[PDB]
Amino acid sequence: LMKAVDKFEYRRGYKFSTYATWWIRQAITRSIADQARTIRIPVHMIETIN
DNA sequence: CAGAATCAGCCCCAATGTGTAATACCAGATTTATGAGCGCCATGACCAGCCTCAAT
Repeated sequence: LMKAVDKFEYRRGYKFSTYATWWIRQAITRSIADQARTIRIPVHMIETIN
């Protein structure tokens, strides 16, 4: 959310929630793919497994 | 003389401690595997006498 706030633009006329949701979900998924296993697995291989 | 205050004595409530036998894509950077190559310790082939025997 802080990262999304750092790059939000209000001139487009869209609400902040639509822009912030993408960043929040991307950060959450990246964290899950990074630090949720005892043995680290790369993001591309995690995506292939999914 | 009765009053209630601030201290020990007493009591109710909480707490811990015990309990046995064999998503998606995008771009930029990195690395392991096959490319050959220099270079060599050690395989197989000689090759000179000092070391080890014989007859007179």
